[PDB]
Amino acid sequence: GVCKSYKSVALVVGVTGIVGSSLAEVLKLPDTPGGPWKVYGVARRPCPVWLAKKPVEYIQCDVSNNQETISKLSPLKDITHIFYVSWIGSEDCQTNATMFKNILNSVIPNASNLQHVCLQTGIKHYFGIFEVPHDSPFTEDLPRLNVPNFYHDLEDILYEETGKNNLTWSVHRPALVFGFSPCSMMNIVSTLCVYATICKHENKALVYPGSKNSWNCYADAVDADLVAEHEIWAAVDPKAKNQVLNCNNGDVFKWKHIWKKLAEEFGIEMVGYVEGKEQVSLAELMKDKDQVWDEIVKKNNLVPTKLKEIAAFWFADIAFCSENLISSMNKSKELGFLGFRNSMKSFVSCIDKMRDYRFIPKAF
Amino acid sequence: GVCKSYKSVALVVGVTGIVGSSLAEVLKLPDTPGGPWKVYGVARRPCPVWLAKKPVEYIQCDVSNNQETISKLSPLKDITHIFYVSWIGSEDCQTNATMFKNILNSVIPNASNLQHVCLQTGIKHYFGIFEVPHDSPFTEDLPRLNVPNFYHDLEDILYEETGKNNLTWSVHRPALVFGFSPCSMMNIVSTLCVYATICKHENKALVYPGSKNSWNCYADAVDADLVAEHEIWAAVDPKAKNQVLNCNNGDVFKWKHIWKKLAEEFGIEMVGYVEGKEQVSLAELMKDKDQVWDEIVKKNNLVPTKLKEIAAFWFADIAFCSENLISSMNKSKELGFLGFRNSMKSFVSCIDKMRDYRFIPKAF
Ligand SMILES: NC(=O)c1ccc[n+]([C@@H]2O[C@H](COP(=O)([O-])OP(=O)(O)OC[C@H]3O[C@@H](n4cnc5c(N)ncnc54)[C@H](OP(=O)(O)O)[C@@H]3O)[C@@H](O)[C@H]2O)c1
Ligand SMILES: NC(=O)c1ccc[n+]([C@@H]2O[C@H](COP(=O)([O-])OP(=O)(O)OC[C@H]3O[C@@H](n4cnc5c(N)ncnc54)[C@H](OP(=O)(O)O)[C@@H]3O)[C@@H](O)[C@H]2O)c1
Ligand SMILES: O=C(O)COCCOCCO
Ligand SMILES: O=C(O)COCCOCCO
Repeated sequence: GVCKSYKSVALVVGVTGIVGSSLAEVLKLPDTPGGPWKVYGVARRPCPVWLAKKPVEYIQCDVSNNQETISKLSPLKDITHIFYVSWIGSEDCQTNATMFKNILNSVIPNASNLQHVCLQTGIKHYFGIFEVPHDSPFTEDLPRLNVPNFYHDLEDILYEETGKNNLTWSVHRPALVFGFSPCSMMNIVSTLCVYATICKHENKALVYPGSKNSWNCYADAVDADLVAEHEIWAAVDPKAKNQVLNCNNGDVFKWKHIWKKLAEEFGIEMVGYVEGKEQVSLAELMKDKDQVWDEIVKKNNLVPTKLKEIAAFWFADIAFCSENLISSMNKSKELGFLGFRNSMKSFVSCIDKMRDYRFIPKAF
Repeated sequence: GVCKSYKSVALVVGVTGIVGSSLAEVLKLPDTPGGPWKVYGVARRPCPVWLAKKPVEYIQCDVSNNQETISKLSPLKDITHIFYVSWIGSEDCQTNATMFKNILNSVIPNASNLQHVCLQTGIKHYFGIFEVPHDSPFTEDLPRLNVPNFYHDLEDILYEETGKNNLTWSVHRPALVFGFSPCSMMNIVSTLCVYATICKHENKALVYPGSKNSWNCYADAVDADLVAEHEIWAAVDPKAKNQVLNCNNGDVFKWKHIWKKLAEEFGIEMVGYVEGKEQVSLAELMKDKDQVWDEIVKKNNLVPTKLKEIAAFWFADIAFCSENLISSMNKSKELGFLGFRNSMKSFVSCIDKMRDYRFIPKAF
């Protein structure tokens, strides 16, 4: 029969990532703006089984290799929108820049109907890198800090390449992401579910390892599905074009309240913040747990994951010494994007979803 | 000619108040839900000139007097919606309760097409009175505190009288209100504009008198027009009926940032929070300034106001020792109300509006 017709064709670079995996779902929903969408999903690893059960055309490609990327993406003549939702896993400015340049150099000369490039960075734009920050609430008019942030390099490539080629652009700066991918290098919900699961397995309480300040302060986050919706909005709506845009759930929460919910969701005792205690390292608490995780996977018949891949304990340790990082959604709301989530409900939805996918044990 | 036709008829109780004055405007806009609206506006004082220039039918009535209230409101047979946006100016539970009972007892037996009662209370529901608070973000499922809050008494009357008479109800709990009325007993924007104006008049800097914590913490507020919109939404939309609902602008701000903007708006030097200083009383700083204000009114040809009526320095002193009071808008958003304001823009809009109305001097 005949070749299928699509209104829009997405290239999702980082399709196994915390946002890319949500784009793989949201782009294929019937009422999604710009649909019907065809989705090409790029990542470096072989396609996981969980993603092979989705109507996404997977392209295995190391996007840090220019020749390989040209070979794999230059045939894709029908792309209309690029969603760059990847990073190399370190803060190296040049390796990250190379990945994004390779996508653009392979696609721009070959996709005659290309319209738009979405670049995903983050709120680290406002306060620095992990290796003086702005005061908050963070707004998109704040200037770059004088530090070597790879986000700066990615933006500079975006502006140059889109300007030369009459393409529109958007920069998306999500808050901390609440999502479900077990292949992410920075997935807080999965990290905390894994910790809770190990505590439950060992008959131990859910002990909060963080700082006092992070227990009590206001924090914010963004559901991965909302980031997907926001990127799609900017890809399709002329009002959003050529803009830098924050993305968060629209509300605030406290880790104190999340912690209680996490313990309830796993049916275990909570030990909250104890007055006078200093933060301890969750990465250190978990450093010898690789074989315990392997045993838990086997006992619960989970999708097989390596502990350091499903969990990022180092990233929880950063979250638990952070404060004063709230970002503003006013610019997006003023431009007409009114999407939101209840963050407490979002956190629980992500636990539910990871259980459905068999990444984390069911409640017992 | 013929009697005019209206779709809805509002009784705004407290029409000179910080929210009632905004209802007097929003209800008469062409695209307001439930329109066209007829507006009866009730307050105790003689109608101010500023309000007489609006298409509102003013009813001067002391609503604490039952016989008087019956006499003045029982003839109003066409009322469809009540907006109770008043309080007596003290925390006395019985005088406040009497005012609201008198409205209901005068209207319910006489307005055959009455549909709905909107009751405005506030976030003090969650943390106590001015004479242990809940942790935040505050949500509408939080139980009453064991304290004598007149809000409890008002709610109890609302539920009883609406239930007996097959009426719908809503309870609105606004955050700190950003508005323009110079007749309010609690108008923070006007209070701070008056302080700034006195500082400017005396060739003094805009000295922040508050606490460290209130300078740096996250705070929230609500534009009076947004409270009006929210009350009207609940009055007209079946989804919102019989609900307790918070109302805020949807974002957060810091007083540190507001203070800089206030100084810029008045063209004067800012002295922000100074490390190590304790809060001082703005009420004490201003206690002898009544005649200075009279002179400023005369010199700038302002609408004549008494200092203690246009400004509430005591209320600024409470704002400047408050922290941890953020409220959630998730319930309203989940029920479909997506109204919002940028709080920094709202604050400036209120300064602009008070200058337009000649309550506060123009920029010079
Ligand atoms: N996660 C958060 O909470 C968060 C919050 C705010 C902002 N951000 C920012 O969002 C951006 C994207 O990160 P993310 O967290 O969404 O990523 P992520 O969940 O860690 O996913 C990374 C994705 O990039 C792919 N990738 C990495 N190296 C690749 C290569 N050489 N070739 C092809 N694919 C490659 C990965 O696939 P493979 O594993 O196969 O390589 C995976 O699909 C970053 O700038 C990050 O700082 C993240
Ligand atoms: N202002 C805020 O920032 C704020 C924030 C959150 C919640 N709230 C709550 O909102 C509710 C309403 O207060 P508000 O601040 O909107 O009020 P407001 O600005 O102080 O206005 C009070 C109104 O009530 C009228 N009033 C008072 N006593 C009256 C009487 N005996 N007879 C007739 N009218 C009378 C006043 O008219 P006259 O002067 O003529 O008497 C005025 O119109 C209160 O429960 C308050 O705590 C206020
Ligand atoms: O937003 C980004 O640029 C990366 O995520 C930062 C998370 O914020 C620190 C606490 O985890
Ligand atoms: O919300 C209410 O019930 C009354 O206003 C409270 C203002 O909050 C304290 C700091 O000003």
